[PDB]
Amino acid sequence: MKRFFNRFYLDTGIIADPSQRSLASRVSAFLVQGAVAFSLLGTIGVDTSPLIAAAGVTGATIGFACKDFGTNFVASIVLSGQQSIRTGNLVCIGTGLNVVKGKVVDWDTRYLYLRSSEGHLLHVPNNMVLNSVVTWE
Amino acid sequence: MKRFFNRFYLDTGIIADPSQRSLASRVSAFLVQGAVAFSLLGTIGVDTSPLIAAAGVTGATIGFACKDFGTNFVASIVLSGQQSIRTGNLVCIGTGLNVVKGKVVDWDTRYLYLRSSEGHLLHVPNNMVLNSVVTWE
Amino acid sequence: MKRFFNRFYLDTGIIADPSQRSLASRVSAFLVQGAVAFSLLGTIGVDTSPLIAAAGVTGATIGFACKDFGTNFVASIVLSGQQSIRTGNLVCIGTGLNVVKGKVVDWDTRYLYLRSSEGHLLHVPNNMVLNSVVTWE
Amino acid sequence: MKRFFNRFYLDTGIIADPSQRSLASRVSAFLVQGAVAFSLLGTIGVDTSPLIAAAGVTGATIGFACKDFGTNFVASIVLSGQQSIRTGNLVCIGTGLNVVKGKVVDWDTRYLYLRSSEGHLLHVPNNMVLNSVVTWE
Amino acid sequence: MKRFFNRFYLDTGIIADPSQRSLASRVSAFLVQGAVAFSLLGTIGVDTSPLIAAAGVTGATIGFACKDFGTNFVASIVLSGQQSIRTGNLVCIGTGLNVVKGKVVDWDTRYLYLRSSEGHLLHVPNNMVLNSVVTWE
Amino acid sequence: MKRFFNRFYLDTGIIADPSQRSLASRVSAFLVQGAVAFSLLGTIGVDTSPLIAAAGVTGATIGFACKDFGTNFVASIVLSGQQSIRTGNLVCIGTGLNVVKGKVVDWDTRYLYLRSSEGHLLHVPNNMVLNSVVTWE
Amino acid sequence: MKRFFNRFYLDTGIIADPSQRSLASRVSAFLVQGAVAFSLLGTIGVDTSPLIAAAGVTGATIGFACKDFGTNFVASIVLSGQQSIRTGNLVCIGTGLNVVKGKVVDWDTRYLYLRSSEGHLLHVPNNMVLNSVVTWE
Repeated sequence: MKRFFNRFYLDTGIIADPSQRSLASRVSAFLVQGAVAFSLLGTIGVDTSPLIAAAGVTGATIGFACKDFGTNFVASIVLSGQQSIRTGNLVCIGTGLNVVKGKVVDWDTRYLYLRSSEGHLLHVPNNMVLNSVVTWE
Repeated sequence: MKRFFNRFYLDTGIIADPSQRSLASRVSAFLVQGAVAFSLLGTIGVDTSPLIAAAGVTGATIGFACKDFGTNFVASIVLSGQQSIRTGNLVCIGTGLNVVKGKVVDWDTRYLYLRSSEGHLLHVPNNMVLNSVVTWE
Repeated sequence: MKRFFNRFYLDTGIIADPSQRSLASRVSAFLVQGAVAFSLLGTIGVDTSPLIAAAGVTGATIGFACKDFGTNFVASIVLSGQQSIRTGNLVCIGTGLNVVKGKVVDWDTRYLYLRSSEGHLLHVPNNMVLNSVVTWE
Repeated sequence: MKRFFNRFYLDTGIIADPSQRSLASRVSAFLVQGAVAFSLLGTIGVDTSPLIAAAGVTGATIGFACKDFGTNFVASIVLSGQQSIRTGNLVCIGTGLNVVKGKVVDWDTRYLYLRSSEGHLLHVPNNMVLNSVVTWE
Repeated sequence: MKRFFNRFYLDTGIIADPSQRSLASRVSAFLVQGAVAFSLLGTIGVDTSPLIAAAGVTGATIGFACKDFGTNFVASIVLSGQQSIRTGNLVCIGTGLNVVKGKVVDWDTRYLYLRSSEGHLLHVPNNMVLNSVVTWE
Repeated sequence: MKRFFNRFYLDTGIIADPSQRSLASRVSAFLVQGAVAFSLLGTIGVDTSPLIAAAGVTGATIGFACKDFGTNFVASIVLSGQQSIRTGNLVCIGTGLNVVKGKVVDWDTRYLYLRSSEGHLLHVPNNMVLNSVVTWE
Repeated sequence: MKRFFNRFYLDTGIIADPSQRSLASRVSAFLVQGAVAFSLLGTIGVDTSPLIAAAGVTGATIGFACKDFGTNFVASIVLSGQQSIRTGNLVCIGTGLNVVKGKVVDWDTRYLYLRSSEGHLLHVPNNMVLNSVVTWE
């Protein structure tokens, strides 16, 4: 199932990094196999309610802890092909005092990289770029 | 079921982009078929509680990760036909220091495009336009 | 059931726009019929748990995506007959830097329209009007 | 049951407006009768799970949409008999730039009315009055 | 059970006002009796699922509406015996522009009362006092 | 079970105050005994669903009301042994206008005590210290 | 199971501190053993619903109390190998008035340590570093 999940992720373009793709495929295959095993165990008579409750609590806690990571990942997925965030573009994110200006040099799954006028590297989170006023110059 | 969902989305006007319409139709058809298959499996005696719990946890996590995307999409759906956000209109979004001014050039499902006095392109999120004071001039 | 829901909405005054009333009546009739059909299917032995879980997840996601729309609609419903927001009244919403001033020209289910001293049209969301200090002059 | 709910609301002082009291009594009687009918239907064998799920989803959505209305109503209920918010009192709500000053002229279930030095009428929400620094002069 | 709940509340010091103690005892006794009655009804065969769902929805809505009241009550309970908030003490709550200064004159279950240099009475919510920088002078 | 819970809390270092330790041990023993009694009652045939629903609603409301207290307690637990917050250290919490400066004199489970240059005592909540920029001098 | 969990945590790199690794292994082994014991008890006929409800409520309350700790831990896990946060690097976190500048001296699982121009030690939370504009110089 790992190969199937890797193929699905590669085809859909959700995940592009090979290491991240392998990790996600392993995790998804393990989760699906565990769910199938729990269903099979519950079919024959074993009470799966405590196991389901514990697994659900652990999964909810883990997903709530990784909220920012997930949000940044989704923002990076959505913003792809924006036609305004490209290499060499002079973009400006923010309005008012909280303003960020620079030239796009690289894009990541967690940060958007800009080069300032003084040569500094600016790490703008993708979630910040999503919920802000991007100014293309 | 893909054709039925595509027809429903096209008729209701919820989704207009053909690629987005096809993707949404495929996803909805797959989800409905999976729910029907799970119900059929649970009818004959298979314990579907672990599968339901896992699918619900995954769906909740995915929907919570795409919160901003969904909010922007809904805002773009609602704001359609505003009679104030039209091509060539001089609108101004915001009050105080966080102010954005320009002329509407194009509308998207994720951003509202304005042209500044200096010629810059402003990408205002639809969610920002919804919960703000739009000033038509 | 569509006619019954339309009559109920018209009598209670919750919805006034005929197009919105027809859409809401259709949606409510479809939802009630679907719930009745699911109950009937579950009576005869079909396991309705996966269908209920899927429908609940979809409904929760849709309702959470339309949070701002629902809030604005409820605010417009509540603020009706305020005796202070009337045509020709000089109202002022907000305190401090985030201040909005104008004369009320029209009311909508999504925006409150004011005319500035310079002639601009101000679109103040109803949710903003609810949770703010309205200053009648 | 409408008369019983009206008597309970009048005696407890939760609701004072006769129209609001009648509406709340009707709604509560209808809800209790519906719950009793659903329990009776489920006793004889009818699967009430889809109906319960649909009713719960609708009630949760409605209650979440009316969050601000409910909060203001509860604040108005709690603040009653404050001994500081009385007719003719010179109160001041807020600290810093977001300050509101005036003389109390009337109290409502949604707004607190103050008269400014220039004669303007200030509509301060009860929720704002609850979570703020009231300054009695 | 009303007397038992009154004794428990008085001994634990959670509630000190006799009227509030009587109201809380009545409410708790009614709730416990209702839960016992529902359990007894469900034992003999009556389907209690709709009643439980309705009661839970109503209780959740009521508890969410009284969020600020509950938070202030808990803050007043916790802050008791602070050794810094005493009669005649010159305390200062807040940092920056949102600053409040005065001498403590009285304590309530909803507000903390201070006397300003000009003689004004300041009503500082207990929740504000909890999540702020108290400056004892 | 009270002695067992007291020993566990003392060994793990979660709770250090003897009065708080005794109260927590009593509460935990009562809760565990109640859960065991409810399970035993449900084994013999008594429908425990209404009792479970009522207890869960009450516990959720209580835990949500004590959110700030719990957060401060957890922050005090985590920050222990920081090697930067010690007696006599000149620390500075905050950035910008909301800045607090002083010398650490004492630590509590609810506040962090600092002595200002003018001799005032500053009560900084532990939750504030956790989510802020501490500046050791 | 403690050794298995320790090996898993060490191999995945989620936890690096040996004391934290041992504590997490003990906690995970205890939780899994408890879930298995509850499932076994529920298989033979014992009603595990009250125990599951109590354990779930306690776990939810504990996880919600440790929200900031979990968020900081996840941020520290994610930010590892940033290639911009290294020893001796001159980084600047924040935009506007809330700005922090210094040279990285050490990294922790709860704070990021910077040395100011005046020699002060700055404790920047990892969650703050995640959701901010890092400026590498």
